[PDB]
Amino acid sequence: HWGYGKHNGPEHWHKDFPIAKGERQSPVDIDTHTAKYDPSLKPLSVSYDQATSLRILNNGHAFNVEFDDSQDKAVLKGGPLDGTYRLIQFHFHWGSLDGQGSEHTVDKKKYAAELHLVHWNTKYGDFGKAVQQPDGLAVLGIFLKVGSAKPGLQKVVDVLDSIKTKGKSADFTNFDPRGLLPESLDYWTYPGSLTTPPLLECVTWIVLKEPISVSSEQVLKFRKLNFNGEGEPEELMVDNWRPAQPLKNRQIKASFK
Ligand SMILES: CCN[C@H]1CN(CCCOC)S(=O)(=O)c2sc(S(N)(=O)=O)cc21
Ligand SMILES: [Zn+2]
Repeated sequence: HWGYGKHNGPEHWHKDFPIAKGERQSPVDIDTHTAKYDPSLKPLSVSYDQATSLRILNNGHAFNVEFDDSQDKAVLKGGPLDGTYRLIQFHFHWGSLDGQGSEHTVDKKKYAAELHLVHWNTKYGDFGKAVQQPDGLAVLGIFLKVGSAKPGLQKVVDVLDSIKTKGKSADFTNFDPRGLLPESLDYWTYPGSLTTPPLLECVTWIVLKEPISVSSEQVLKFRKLNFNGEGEPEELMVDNWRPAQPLKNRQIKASFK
């Protein structure tokens, strides 16, 4: 089974999933000097005032927080999109030192971690049907750096010792995602895919320019988790990111001058 080690990491994935060498793969490096400003784009519209969270889980690859998507309650629209996209889950990727951790890079620079918020297009009915189409998903990414603490992240870090190993879950209600966003909403955008297998080419990426700050005691807690199951040898959950792939066919656009 796939993973991030010496014998089953990124350089091996193509043997079971051939699309790994396709024409619109992610992540990539963003060169700020080549990107072109586009004056016809529209501002982003984020409406999370009615969100209902349910549970938190460790899946062997990272940890995820889930929401109830049976009605329009937390949605994303505008920007380069046409239509309405509904929120289903969020997760993170990080490193073993403060100098590495993120998947996307800026003029060759790497940050300590990267946060991903996932949404699907309502015209298709539900989630499973949407991942099989070219314009099915929309993912919003935000960078993390080490400095002062972020108040709204604390409730997540205090529950981690109850889901240490693979297969564990716990109740997690009334959490508000508006507390993890920066001041400004200016961005970059291009067409791509998922960053872990099955690697399907169904995503419209939207990456924010301004990062958020967290303390060293907070990211320390992330590194104490495990990749293995209860009653098995200990392997620490660190360095779970895929590196930069070829641009080829595409061009990147910016909403700011
Ligand atoms: C471990 C498998 N992770 C996949 C599969 N997915 C199904 C998980 C059930 O949750 C609904 S997913 O479509 O949600 C999604 S989004 C991304 S990313 N890193 O944002 O590009 C990876 C994935
Ligand atoms: Zn991700």
